[PDB]
Amino acid sequence: NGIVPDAGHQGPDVSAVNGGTQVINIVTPNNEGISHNQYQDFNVGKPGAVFNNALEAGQSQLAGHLNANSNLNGQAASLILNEVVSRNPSFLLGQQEVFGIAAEYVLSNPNGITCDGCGFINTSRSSLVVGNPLFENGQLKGYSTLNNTNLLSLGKNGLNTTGLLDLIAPRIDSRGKITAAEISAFTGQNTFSQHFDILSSQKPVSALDSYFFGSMQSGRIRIINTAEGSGVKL
Amino acid sequence: NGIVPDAGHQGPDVSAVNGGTQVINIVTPNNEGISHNQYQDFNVGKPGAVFNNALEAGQSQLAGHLNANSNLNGQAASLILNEVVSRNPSFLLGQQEVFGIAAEYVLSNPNGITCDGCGFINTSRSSLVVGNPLFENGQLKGYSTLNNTNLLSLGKNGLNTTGLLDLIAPRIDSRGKITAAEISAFTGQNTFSQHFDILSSQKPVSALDSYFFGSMQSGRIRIINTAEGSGVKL
Repeated sequence: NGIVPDAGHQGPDVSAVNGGTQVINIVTPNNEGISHNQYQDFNVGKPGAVFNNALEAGQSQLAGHLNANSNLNGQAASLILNEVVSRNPSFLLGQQEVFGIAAEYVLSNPNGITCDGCGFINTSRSSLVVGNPLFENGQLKGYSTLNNTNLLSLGKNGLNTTGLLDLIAPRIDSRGKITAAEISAFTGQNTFSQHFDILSSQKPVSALDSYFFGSMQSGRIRIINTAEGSGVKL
Repeated sequence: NGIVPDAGHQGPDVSAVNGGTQVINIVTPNNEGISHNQYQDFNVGKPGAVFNNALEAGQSQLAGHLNANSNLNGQAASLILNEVVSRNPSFLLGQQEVFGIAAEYVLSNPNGITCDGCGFINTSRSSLVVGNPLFENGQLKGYSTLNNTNLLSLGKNGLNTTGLLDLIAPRIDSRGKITAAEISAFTGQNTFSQHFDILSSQKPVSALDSYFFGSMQSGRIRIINTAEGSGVKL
C-alpha cells in the first residue's frame, strides 16, 4: 500500500496483483489529454507500479495481463500527472510502467521525492517535481517550486529511463547513476510552464545548494540553477 | 616566453611589459573579422596575457597603457582565434584580457590544454578546444576533435569569466570551480560548426571518459557527450 489515492474525484483506482506490484487505473483524462491523479501517499517499492493507459487488453511488463482501463472512456492520457496532496514525501524504489499508450509522466510532491533504483518504462518523458502543479480555470498552467526548500534525492542505485528526464526541485542531491535519453535539471525557487520553461524565479531566504555525485549516462545534460549565489557541486 | 608565435604570416607580435605580462599584437583580421593567430607555444603564467584588439590607445587592466594595435588597420577582430600548430600542449595559469574592443576568444590546441586559475577578461565568449580549426577556401568552417584522445584539464584553482564559456575536447577532467555566465561542454570525437553546432561524431577506438569534480557556478550548464558508451562522472 505505498500508493494511496485521494478519496475524491481525482483519486484513481489502485490495487495490487500477486507479488505486490501496484496497478493504478488512472482517472479519466480531461480534453487536453491530462489524467490528473491525486494521492494521499505515493511510493513505489521493488515490485514496481503499472499505470493502466490502455484502450485494449494486453500484456504489461510488470503486472501480467490487464484489461483496458474503463476510466479512459476510449481516449488515452497524453500526460499522467500524479500529485501528492498531503504532507507525505515520496520514495521510489522500483520501476514505473505505463501500460498501453506511451505517455508523459509527472510526479509532483512538494514534500520531497527520493529515487533509489527507480525507473520508467514506456514514458516519452518523465518528470519529478518537488513542487506543486498550477491550475487556472481547470487547465494545467505549469508548476511551482516557490517558497519550497525540500529535496529531490537520488540514491546510490540511481534512476533509469529510455525516455527524456526532468528533475525539478529547490535542490537536488544525487549519489548514483542517472541514465536517460536527455537529462534536464532545474533548481531553485521558480515557476514553470507546462513544458518546464522557467517563467519566474525568486532568491531563497537562505542557500539552496545542489550536489551531483555519481554519474550521468546521457547524451544531453542541462542544469539550470536560478538561486543566485547557490552552487552546483560535482 | 610562454607564448611563441609562428614565424609565418599568421604569427602575431608578442612581447612583454615589466613584470612579465605578455602582450600579443594580434594579426590583421580577415573580412569576416577573424584574427587567426598561429603559435609554436601558447602558455599563460600568473602575470597573465593581453591581446591588443584596440583601435585607440588606452588603459589595459593587466599591462598598463597601450597604443592601438597597428596590425588592425582600423578594424577590430570579432573573433581572436589562437591556434597551436606544434605538438606542444598549453598551460593557462593566469588571466587573459582582450584590450580594446570586446571579442570572442578561441584557443585551439590538439595536444591538450590545462587550465589552473585561468580566466578571461573582456571576452563575450571564450572557447577552449582540444582539437583543430577547419578552414576551407580561406574561411573558418568550424572545429574538429576527430581522432584525438587528448585531455582538457581544469585544475583545483578553476577557471573564471563573466562571459560565455565553451569546453570542447575528446575528454575533460575538471577538479576546481568553473565560473561563467553559461558553461557548454562538448565531449567526444566530433566535428563542429564555427558556432559549435555538432555536425558529425565518431565512436572512439576506446573509451573517452570525462570527469567533473569541484563545482560549477553558472546559471546554465550543458554537457553533450557523443562517445556512445563513455560516461560523464560527477
